[PDB]
Amino acid sequence: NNHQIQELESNVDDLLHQLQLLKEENNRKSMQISEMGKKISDLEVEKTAYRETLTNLNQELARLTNEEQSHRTEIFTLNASFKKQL
Amino acid sequence: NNHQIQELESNVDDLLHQLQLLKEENNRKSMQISEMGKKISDLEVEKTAYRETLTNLNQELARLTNEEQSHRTEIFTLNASFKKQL
Repeated sequence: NNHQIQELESNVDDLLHQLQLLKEENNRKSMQISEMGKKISDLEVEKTAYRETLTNLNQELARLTNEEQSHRTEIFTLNASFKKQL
Repeated sequence: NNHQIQELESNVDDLLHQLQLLKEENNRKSMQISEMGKKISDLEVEKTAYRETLTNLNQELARLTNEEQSHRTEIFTLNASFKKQL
């Protein structure tokens, strides 16, 4: 008819626009995925740094409190053993 | 010519295939972005949990070591002050 060519013109125009917009999206998404991949690696090693220091300091803390305790006990035993002789 | 219609047939076929493959990519990427967004939030709060415990235990550790030190000093001062009278 008198419309049959103008039909494809507009259609082709659309496909080629959409495929512009989508190649654009795919690009913005590839970039965001790169940046998020890096953020994940960074957070993972920062989490590991805090965890490993936490567990190391927990061990020292256990060690000290166990000492402060055995020392606190021994000084109470001697101080009662003092007044029982005196 | 005798080629001019078969030309668009194959072309249109391509655009419509590519736009299939790209709508597919955009979908796989939207999903991966969702999962990475969540992983980032999870790692951020796990990092915070380790950091806040680390800083709390560091304070207790400082407190103990300062005590164990003032106690260790005082018991050396008294023990030298002992043998100087005796």
